[PDB]
Amino acid sequence: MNIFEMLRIDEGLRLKIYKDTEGYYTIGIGHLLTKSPDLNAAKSELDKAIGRNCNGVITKDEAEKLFNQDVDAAVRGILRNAKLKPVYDSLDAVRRCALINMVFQMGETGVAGFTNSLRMLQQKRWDEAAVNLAKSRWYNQTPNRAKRVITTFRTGTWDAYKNL
Repeated sequence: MNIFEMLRIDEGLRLKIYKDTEGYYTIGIGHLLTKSPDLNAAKSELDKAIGRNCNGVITKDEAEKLFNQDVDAAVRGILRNAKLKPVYDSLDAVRRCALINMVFQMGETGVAGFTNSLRMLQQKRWDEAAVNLAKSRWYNQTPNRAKRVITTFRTGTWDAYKNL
């Protein structure tokens, strides 16, 4: 298992514009298009992103391309972030994937907001951090996905995904 397969499980793949759990316009593998309510604003962002007139629909290849960009940008974002970088550097390979997953879902800023949890992960206090991460809107809104990520931080294995 790797970051790509993990995220593909959590986000799914959709070739037509859709609304995410929060009601936002998304496409492909969790690629947010706009927080704007206008389907038209979404279609425009889409065309801008792909470089063609898509009319709200993309191919598998296009979805995967966006996905590669998004994962890359998530990693680079962590590395450039003063709060995130040190945590990432301290983690083992599997746990690093769990942090990337959070950043992909909620943006750098949002994850950087989890001050206490980040501190616990850095200290390698697995059980304590899992308990603290669960006390969040994130967990209450998307509990199955959050649990999977949390188990990953807790155990340092891919068990939560070997099911799926």
